Amino acid sequence: PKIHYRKDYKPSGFIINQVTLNINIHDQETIVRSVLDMDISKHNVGEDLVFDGVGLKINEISINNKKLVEGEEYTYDNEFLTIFSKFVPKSKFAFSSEVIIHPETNYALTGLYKSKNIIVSQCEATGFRRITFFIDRPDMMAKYDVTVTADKEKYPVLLSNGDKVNEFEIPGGRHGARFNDPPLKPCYLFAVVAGDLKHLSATYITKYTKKKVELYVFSEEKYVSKLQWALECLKKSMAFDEDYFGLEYDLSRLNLVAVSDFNVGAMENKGLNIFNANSLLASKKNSIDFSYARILTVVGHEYFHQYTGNRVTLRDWFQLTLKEGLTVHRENLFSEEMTKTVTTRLSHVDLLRSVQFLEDSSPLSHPIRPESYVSMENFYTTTVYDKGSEVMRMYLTILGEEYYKKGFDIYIKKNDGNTATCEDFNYAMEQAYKMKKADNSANLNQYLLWFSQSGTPHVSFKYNYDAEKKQYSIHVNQYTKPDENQKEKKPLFIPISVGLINPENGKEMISQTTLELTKESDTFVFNNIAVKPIPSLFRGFSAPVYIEDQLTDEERILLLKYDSDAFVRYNSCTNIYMKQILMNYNEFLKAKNEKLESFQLTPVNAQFIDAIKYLLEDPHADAGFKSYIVSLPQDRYIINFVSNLDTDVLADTKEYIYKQIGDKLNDVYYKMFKSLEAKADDLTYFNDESHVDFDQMNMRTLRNTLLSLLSKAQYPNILNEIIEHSKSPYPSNWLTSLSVSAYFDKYFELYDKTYKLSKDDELLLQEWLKTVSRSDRKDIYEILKKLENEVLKDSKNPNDIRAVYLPFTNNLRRFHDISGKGYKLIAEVITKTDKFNPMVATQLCEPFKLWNKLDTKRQELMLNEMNTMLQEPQISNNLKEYLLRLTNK
Ligand SMILES: O=C(CNc1ccccc1)N[C@@H](C(=O)NO)c1ccc(-c2cc(F)c(F)c(F)c2)cc1
Ligand SMILES: [Mg+2]
Ligand SMILES: [Mg+2]
Ligand SMILES: [Mg+2]
Ligand SMILES: [Mg+2]
Ligand SMILES: [Mg+2]
Ligand SMILES: [Zn+2]
Repeated sequence: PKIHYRKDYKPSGFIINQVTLNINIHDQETIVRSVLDMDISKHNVGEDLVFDGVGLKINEISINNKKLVEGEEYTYDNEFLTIFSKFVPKSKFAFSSEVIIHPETNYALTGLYKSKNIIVSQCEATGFRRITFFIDRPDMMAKYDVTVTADKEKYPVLLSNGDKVNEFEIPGGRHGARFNDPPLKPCYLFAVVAGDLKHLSATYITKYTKKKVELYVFSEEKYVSKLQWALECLKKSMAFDEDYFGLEYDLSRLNLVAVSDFNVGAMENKGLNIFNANSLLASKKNSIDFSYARILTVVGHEYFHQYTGNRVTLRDWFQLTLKEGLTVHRENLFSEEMTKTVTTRLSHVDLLRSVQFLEDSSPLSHPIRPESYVSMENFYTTTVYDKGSEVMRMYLTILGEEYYKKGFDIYIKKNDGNTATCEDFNYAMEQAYKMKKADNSANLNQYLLWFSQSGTPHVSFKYNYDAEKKQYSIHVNQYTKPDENQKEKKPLFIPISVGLINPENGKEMISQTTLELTKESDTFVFNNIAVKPIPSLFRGFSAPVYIEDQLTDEERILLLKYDSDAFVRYNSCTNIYMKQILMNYNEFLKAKNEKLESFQLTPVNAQFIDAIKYLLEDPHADAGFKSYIVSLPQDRYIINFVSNLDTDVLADTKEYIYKQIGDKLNDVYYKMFKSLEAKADDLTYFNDESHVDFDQMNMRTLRNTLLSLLSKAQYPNILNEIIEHSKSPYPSNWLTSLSVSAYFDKYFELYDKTYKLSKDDELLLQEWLKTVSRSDRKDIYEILKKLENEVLKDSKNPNDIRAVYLPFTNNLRRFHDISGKGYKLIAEVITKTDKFNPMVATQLCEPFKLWNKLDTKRQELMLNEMNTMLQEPQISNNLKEYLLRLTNK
């Protein structure tokens, strides 16, 4: 079990200058011939030449056209090809090889594989070595000349990186295409695609050089009608990079390709971006609303990599957050600008503070630049991506837009065409910082701790107001809990975007202000503050921290109603809910523990309920924001605040709070559900795939949230509304009708109706599976067995498996059944999946990430299943390493 250490980075003793590939796809095998034009680097010390090569069948290998002989001159152990140094030339030489691989049976979806009838590659991070021999690491930059051949009837469309420079016929019904890609690239950005693909295309003219760029979007023929939105999103992405960052695409063509079988969302292979079909394809008749934001963000994300990852690439994999954190940040800026809805930023914060905060307080906790790894497939985490994105966003908060753009351009201009490290980016930001502060003594050395220190900081506040002096003080403290990565945690550079709200009229009392907290504690004083303010803290969620605002619920209500910042309003609401949840949770827990025959629960604050009503009834307030305020915080957010969390007690706590609020507001909810119908379900543009209205989609979100609240409440005759909702043309609506009908005897009638609506579109059927999996059904285990027998079967498609099982694992009452039967079920699925796709097997482990935060009985139950999976003799490297880390072995 080889551990790679960040501090051990050393350049290779070799250079690979040119790659010339011939990939010949046949019925039962694929033959890969490769010539590498190589050289000896200045770091060489006479070592053996060792290539990565995993699962390759060697036909021959040669150096300078002399066939090498196994045993005497090289050894191969299915992982490394070692050429003994006595046979390695001392000057420029050619290494060639012919190997056989088998994409048809490559169900792990790394390297070269078959997805339905498409041959497709996935090489990030270390998958190129499953295609041919290489020094498979991103600092080995080379030129590529790639020829693909295949049966012409089965595979008429051939694609790789670069320019297609030849197309030719081959005897026996075959054909070939040659692709030359002269710019240097790392091998993880290599890609090849072969299939019977159909496309949409357009021409984009760049903003400054006025270059014509051909844009192509590809899918299997059945789904070509679902490509239109992706093409629009690509045009939008190109314009945003031009408009915000001044960056234009440099190549003549950009291809996007959807495949059905994909481990993640999409991949930024140079000029040949490859997508999970669920993140590229949509139509209004066959997709839920969520698909439209997903395609926009994933198309944008892969496009933004062309600069932040492709043109400026990574020195080594420890720098992953340099391209992923920065590209997620660029993707989020883009998405916020395109949607023009406050819920876009709120949705990102919601994900961070539930999923990523849980990870950062789990045994898996790591900084955004870890110190070591064993599995590279396990290295791709919400910490590296989403905390990384918040760390890259804090630079923008600190610098402001003008100086951020200046620093970002310094980064691009200095590193374009080269590998880079996190320090290179911090250095570029620091030059901007010196400019903004007007002294070359300023530095961002402390900022680097955001890359090395794991765990979530806690920031807490105390206040003081002197009415006679008109002087206001904010006392701030920061603290990070020690963990396995640092025994002593250092103070970070924390930017705190702040406003001060006048509680009498709701107005801003100071200009835009970002406090720079760089010590364990500091006191920030404001003069000429005419009345005691309510502070608006961490506007926009300006640092990835636990905020302890120390405000009363009365103060939080005033911010919720009258503050200018969407996040602080949403967070104030969140904090009111959390105070209520923790109180009622403890009251329910004590009654359970003490076996009480009677007890009292503290009711929900009536003025809070009044404020929710006030906002809901405001016709000028945002429908998406409204949907957030009527929803309790996510379970995975709540769990960060409770030790030994009893999931039944939490389910009872949530049920009480929702019933308390609904008992007061259900008539408001119903009136709104009806009044929103006309605008929410407007069909004017239903047959225009280019017309996407994020505000309208947010009104549907609000309607479907309200319908869920009313159905759980058994609001009088709400089943009539449910049935009518099932007839809506919009899948978001008619799939909602299935889930909310769970509380009625019509559930299985709607189950069958929506199945019939879904079964003939692959992606819609997966959305149907998720809806079933998520259904609040007491017979959910029996239902899951029915899905297994009738729909899922032995599919190896990750989208199918994830759709059936992951939503169910969020069922607080049923997945965490005290028998442990839910833990048993998902562990059986993980073990079964691990036989053919270890990466996806580790994704299915997600519900176990909180195991040591549950009550002691459920801890034991989860740990038992995890130890059972660890005892499987055939466990993958991925799954073993993951579960060993997660269980603190
Ligand atoms: O789709 C997404 C969504 N985010 C996300 C996914 C997973 C974890 C954390 C964040 N993220 C992609 C990206 O960043 N695209 O730009 C991405 C992610 C992973 C690999 C990859 C694939 C493999 F098959 C591997 F074996 C491997 F090691 C890595 C490729 C692309
Ligand atoms: Mg093999
Ligand atoms: Mg323009
Ligand atoms: Mg995203
Ligand atoms: Mg299928
Ligand atoms: Mg540990
Ligand atoms: Zn990415």
